[PDB]
Amino acid sequence: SYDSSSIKVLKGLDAVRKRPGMYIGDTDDGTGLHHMAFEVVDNAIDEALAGHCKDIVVTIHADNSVSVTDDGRGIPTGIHPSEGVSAAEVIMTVLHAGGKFDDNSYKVSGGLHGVGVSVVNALSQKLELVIQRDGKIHRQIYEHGVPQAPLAVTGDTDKTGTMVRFWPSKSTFTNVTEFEYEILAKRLRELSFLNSGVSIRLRDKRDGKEDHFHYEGGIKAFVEYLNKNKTPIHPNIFYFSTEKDGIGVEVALQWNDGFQENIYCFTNNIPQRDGGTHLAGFRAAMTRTLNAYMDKEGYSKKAKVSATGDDAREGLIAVVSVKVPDPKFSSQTKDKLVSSEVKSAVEQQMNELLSEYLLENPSDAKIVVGKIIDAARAREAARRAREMTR
Amino acid sequence: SYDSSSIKVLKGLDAVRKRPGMYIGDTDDGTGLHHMAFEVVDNAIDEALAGHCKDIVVTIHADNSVSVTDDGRGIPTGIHPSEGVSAAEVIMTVLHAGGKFDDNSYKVSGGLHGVGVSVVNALSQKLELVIQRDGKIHRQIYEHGVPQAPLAVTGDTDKTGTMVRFWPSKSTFTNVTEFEYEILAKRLRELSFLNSGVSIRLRDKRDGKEDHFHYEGGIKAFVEYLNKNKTPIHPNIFYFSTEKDGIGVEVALQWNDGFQENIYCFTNNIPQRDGGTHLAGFRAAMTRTLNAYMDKEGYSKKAKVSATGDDAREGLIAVVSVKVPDPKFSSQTKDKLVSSEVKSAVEQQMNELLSEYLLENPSDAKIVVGKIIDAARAREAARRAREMTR
Ligand SMILES: Nc1ncnc2c1ncn2[C@@H]1O[C@H](COP(=O)(O)OP(=O)(O)OP(=O)(O)O)[C@@H](O)[C@H]1O
Ligand SMILES: Nc1ncnc2c1ncn2[C@@H]1O[C@H](COP(=O)(O)OP(=O)(O)OP(=O)(O)O)[C@@H](O)[C@H]1O
Ligand SMILES: [Cl-]
Ligand SMILES: [Cl-]
Repeated sequence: SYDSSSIKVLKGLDAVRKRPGMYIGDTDDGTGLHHMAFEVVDNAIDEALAGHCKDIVVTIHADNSVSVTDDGRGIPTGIHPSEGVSAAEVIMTVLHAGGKFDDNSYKVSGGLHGVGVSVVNALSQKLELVIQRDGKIHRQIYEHGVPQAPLAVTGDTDKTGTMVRFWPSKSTFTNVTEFEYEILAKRLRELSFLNSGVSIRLRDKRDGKEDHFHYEGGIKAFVEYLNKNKTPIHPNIFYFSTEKDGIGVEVALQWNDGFQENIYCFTNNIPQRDGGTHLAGFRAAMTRTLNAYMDKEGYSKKAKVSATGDDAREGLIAVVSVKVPDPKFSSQTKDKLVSSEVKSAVEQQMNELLSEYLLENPSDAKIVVGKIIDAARAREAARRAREMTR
Repeated sequence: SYDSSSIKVLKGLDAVRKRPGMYIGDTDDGTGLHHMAFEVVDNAIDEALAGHCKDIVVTIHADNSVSVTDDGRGIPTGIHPSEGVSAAEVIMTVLHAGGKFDDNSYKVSGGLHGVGVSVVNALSQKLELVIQRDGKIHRQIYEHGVPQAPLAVTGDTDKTGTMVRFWPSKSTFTNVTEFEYEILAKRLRELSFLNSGVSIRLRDKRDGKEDHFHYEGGIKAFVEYLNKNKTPIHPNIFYFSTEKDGIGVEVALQWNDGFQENIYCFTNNIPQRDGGTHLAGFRAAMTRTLNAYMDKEGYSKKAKVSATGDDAREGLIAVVSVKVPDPKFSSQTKDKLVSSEVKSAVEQQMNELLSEYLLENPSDAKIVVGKIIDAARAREAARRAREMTR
């Protein structure tokens, strides 16, 4: 019964169709379905990070396919010297294949696994690829990840870029099978905030809805946008952008009247829903700096006796965006940043620049200290009241 | 600059060494390092789920290597008809290779990707494999995932099983590089609770510390163990074990005096730290059943006016353990169960059996209702007290 013949080797993209949970995620609640679009978008954003793409158009078609057009360099079209087919076909049909295993093509990229669009292809009943590169238009069609013919020159062009349109496999995706405008818009808005000078257009051909994301203000405007329907309690958004020992750190924050903590973390524009070394550095610095400031200004009595890290973060909105040549995550999902050097990179910058901010904006600083004290008092009233019910 | 020659294909286990975050996880905080041991253990547990292994020995050696010995069937030793080397070498050296892509060798298995021990091998500067199978002892040594010679017969035996000892690569693992007794013990204890009749031994050859996990009581004893140092508020642990439409559902729960909710979810013995369809079914049923009971017993006035799902779960300890022929997760980490059929499987069983439990144990039922009401009152006192500080 259990012998050498029980041992099965999945080849090509078969492994992706066998276990889509491993590659695209939840194939049932819609998160995976939208992640098919995000893999293609993230590849275009990487062209932008590299300085080669200023213009991205995402289109929800009336047949529930999605296309992503960029004006970046184009997916390489040349025959791959080892694989014997176009570099484009290698990218589409081979796991762990791409230009983000070194710093030669992208200095900084959210991509690192070499599986993103090979996974989109595998789980798409159809993919259309159109490449503008080296004065030529290249076209290729895939069905369930199988190329219908070699990548072929169809025209001349003086432009560069990539168009991928994919029809998600109805065999793979279940329950939530239709693209939701607002799920795509949330991520493209945030990418606009993170990539000033990149025009991102979202077009819905089902109902003619259109958006053009080209936000003024970067992550400063991002924090203003996030605090819109909260009541910001101080007018000076804390902001900085630094680069040291090859690490980009960009931070913006502002407190509001509410009781939530919302710190949005990013590595090469990829969100970390479970934080990591950038959040850990941000937190250490915020605590050290606020505690140092409160001690120096004599306000420490409450902070010294009770006020803690948690109560600093009550009503906090912040964006922490880092640029890392070779990031490490805790998993394939890239939801937690592991790169240990990023923690001191964020921590030393925040320590210096948040200290300066509090000296340069004493009105803001007194309001934030007020906020910290009020959050401690509420926390202690609540603990006391739970005890009294017993 | 950016052309077909920029496109690199990682072959064999190179992809695992290039991006260990994708395969083993955090290579810096120790979680990944311990996960190397858990991949090998989980493979032995799968032999147990299949009915073929009653005995597992995990050993921390004084050189910081780890071995896992099972008395299961043995890794197949026969030449693989396609790959041309031993099935064992295929398992060790090929991603997406194994016997858990169908229900022929394991009816139910935590394994499903075919990468677990191929990843351990890749990130081990040395791995020793010893297989007892078909009356023969088979031995093979790997260095950095490269076999030093073909799997070779070295002896006769009337026994079956697998021994893997691995020396983690000092190039891959950083900061936390030493195995922690207690991290391994926590998981082997829980596996003992989940697998009655499987003897699990943990041996530390650094200090001679030994444990033998062969717990009496299954997940009932698991819940008793978890409530030890809390104050259980009712003596009748709710418990059931069912099998319907090919899904095993096993639940045990008991309330304590504390304010935490702790629901430990498992699929084929793999933990879901982020829950999924089993937790969602458990929650729906618990809410429907408690609400139905409170309404019928007339206690509903508080529950109807205020008491909510959250306050049911305050002071709750529970274990939800499901057995699923072909599970689907939201990611490679297997931390969230996606299989949608599991939600109604857990929900219908809990609805019926928790209803019966509350009718059959009216003293417990009145205490749990008391608990639910008290948690609402504390929640409302706390909200009120936060408002009054403003
Ligand atoms: N829009 C694009 N323009 C140019 N090159 C692209 C584009 N999309 C993909 N590529 C190339 O194809 C390669 C493979 O992309 P794929 O998404 O499969 O993996 P990756 O982006 O390298 O990593 P990840 O799996 O983390 O996304 C990229 O590394 C890049 O070299
Ligand atoms: N201790 C063992 N005894 C018997 N067969 C084993 C043992 N360990 C591994 N195998 C075999 O080797 C195969 C490959 O194991 P591996 O851990 O690489 O992947 P998997 O267990 O199939 O899935 P996953 O990647 O989710 O762990 C298993 O499917 C099984 O057939
Ligand atoms: Cl065999
Ligand atoms: Cl090229």
